[PDB]
Amino acid sequence: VNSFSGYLKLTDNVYIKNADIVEEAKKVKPTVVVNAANVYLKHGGGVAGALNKATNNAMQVESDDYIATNGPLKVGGSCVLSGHNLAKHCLHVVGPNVNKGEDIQLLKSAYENFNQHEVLLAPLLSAGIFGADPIHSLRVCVDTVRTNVYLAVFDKNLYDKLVSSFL
Ligand SMILES: O[C@@]1(CNc2ncnc3[nH]ccc23)CCCSC1
Ligand SMILES: [Cl-]
Repeated sequence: VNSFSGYLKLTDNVYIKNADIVEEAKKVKPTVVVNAANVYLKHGGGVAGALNKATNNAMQVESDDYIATNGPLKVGGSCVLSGHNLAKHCLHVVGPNVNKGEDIQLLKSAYENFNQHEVLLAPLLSAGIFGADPIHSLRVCVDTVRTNVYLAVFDKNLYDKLVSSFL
């Protein structure tokens, strides 16, 4: 039993809710919140921009030190950093950005990072400003993640379509 509330159950381990991931994380304080990161951990917009703003830019400061030490992530890769005031940990995961021409096949590799964590609060990878089809992202999530994932979908209209079209 966990403290996630109000989700629809899609499978044994995948759940979904119309919610602002920032407001969700502040309420639940999950062990792991997933950020929709880029390889430079530059959290300018989208989910990343919103999560960073909620940390008062502390996420960005920590991320800049991480990059200065380690260099960029790989597309499909991840790193674990602090969750600041939102969660214990933030798993920064880089899905392919279609608007940069990145290979959508890497979306499965991106979701594989979730399997290293027993429970996660997460957005749909490569959705929104990363330009992939969110129905596809949900399919890849369900077919790749085996740990317990609670998906927050900000847009109510998109949330309704994801449920009604789910196979
Ligand atoms: O959910 C999205 C990604 N974007 C966000 N998700 C959750 N919380 C958020 N807060 C700010 C942005 C944001 C992908 C599925 C279709 S709708 C957009
Ligand atoms: Cl977005």
